[PDB]
Amino acid sequence: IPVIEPLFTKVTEDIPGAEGPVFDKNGDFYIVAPAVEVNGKPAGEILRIDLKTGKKTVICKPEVNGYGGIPAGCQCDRDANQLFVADMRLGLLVVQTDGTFEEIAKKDSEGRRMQGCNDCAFDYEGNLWITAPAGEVAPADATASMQEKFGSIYCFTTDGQMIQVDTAFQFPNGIAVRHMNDGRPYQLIVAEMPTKKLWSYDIKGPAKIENKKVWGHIPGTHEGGADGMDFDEDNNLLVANWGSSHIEVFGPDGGQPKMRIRCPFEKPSNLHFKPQTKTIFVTEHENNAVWKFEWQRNGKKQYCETLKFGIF
Ligand SMILES: [Ca+2]
Ligand SMILES: [Ca+2]
Repeated sequence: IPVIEPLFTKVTEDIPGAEGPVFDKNGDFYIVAPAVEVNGKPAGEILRIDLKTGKKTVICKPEVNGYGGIPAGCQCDRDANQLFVADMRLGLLVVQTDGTFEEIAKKDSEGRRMQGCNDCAFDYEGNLWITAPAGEVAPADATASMQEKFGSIYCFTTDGQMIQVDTAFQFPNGIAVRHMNDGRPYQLIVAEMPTKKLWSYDIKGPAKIENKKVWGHIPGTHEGGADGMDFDEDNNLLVANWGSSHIEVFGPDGGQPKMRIRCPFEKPSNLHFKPQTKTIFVTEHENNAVWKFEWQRNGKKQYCETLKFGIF
């Protein structure tokens, strides 16, 4: 399998569990620090990063009724200046870039308590697909599906429905949506980390997925596996393979990686393209820092880069 070794540039450091890299509508860059603890208790942070100097600014340190959050994944909203954040202890949060947040739901559409979330991906219709590898959200005792298969997948619809679309995953982590050129979402890809598998489903509509199947194989027997993911403009899927020192590159048909990107670190956790560029920012857990490198092409547009009214 061909391997490329692009030059990586250090962006910022000292971000415990560095994750959820994202750009908002204004081009500001943010990352989350899920591993931050205070007195041994969860105290995760959402940070804004100065791309020029690496300066970090805490925009939110979410906590609900005495329980600190573990923000782990992010998605930019197209119609407002807010971030949708997958939180391992609090579930799904909507964070205002100015310093406030709201808990989207304490229970799903079936009245069950929410499970802690890890990452999420907006499809072009505004629906949010979320991975939830953790057990019930706080105040329930923390637990993870690294061994047991109780991790779930949710879809928070544009009409406010928090639907659990599937479950029984062994630590679902990264997630992505493939779209047709007319903007129609038609495939959901879910990473099941420890099993070294990428799963796919045909998307038939909001919160409607079918034809589940194993779509791709993540190289290695190391502890870890597929973490965060994103598509480039040619719909190649780039996947951080935590513990492998590489970011895997899958073609539109999945299977085995078509190429691998060697990283100057062993634990890439996530990645995100800078809008209108080939620059990819990567978060990693070896040094708890953020880096950047140049890919072969621009990234697939994120939901907040799309046209609300279409092409005039
Ligand atoms: Ca993740
Ligand atoms: Ca991303």
